[PDB]
Amino acid sequence: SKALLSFNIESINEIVAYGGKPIFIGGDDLLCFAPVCCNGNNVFNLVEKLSTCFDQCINQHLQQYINACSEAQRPLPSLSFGISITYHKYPMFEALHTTDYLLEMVAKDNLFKYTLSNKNILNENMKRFILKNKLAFSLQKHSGQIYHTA
RNA sequence: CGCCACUUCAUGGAAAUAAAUCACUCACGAAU
Ligand SMILES: [Mn+2]
Repeated sequence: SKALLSFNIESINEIVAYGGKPIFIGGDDLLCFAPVCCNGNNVFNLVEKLSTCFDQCINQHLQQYINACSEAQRPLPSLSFGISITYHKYPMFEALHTTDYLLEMVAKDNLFKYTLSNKNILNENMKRFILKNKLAFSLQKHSGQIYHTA
């Protein structure tokens, strides 16, 4: 709880420093509106800074857990990011749908899990192959050309 | 001293070799 609190506060600070407007930062969840570029920093610099804030807060508060568990064998807590860049004259609802798709289906690999679970194939060995710690990024121009990558 | 001519008329080697084989810019823009 302490680590997530510190991360939330520093995330609001860093987002407003970059030039972005926070919408909801609490618990383990984040949503923000940021420019493509602002004063020599691009959006991916902001994403990297938020990721580093997450690792820094996890280090500061969960030092016992990292020092005792993750070194033997355990994945550290992680943060997954979904970024969508669109024209200003674009439907907000569809932009948020795209961001949700990128975060859940792609960045969290919930497409794998959902296709497997809808048909009831989700064995434990197949659950071992679920992937996290991903950056899902998409850009829609004024035309319709999409640049997406993970 | 006099007298006097015939013969031979291109073979062998080298017959192309190397460097560059597309480069840069624009890869959609504006209105809707
Ligand atoms: Mn959550």
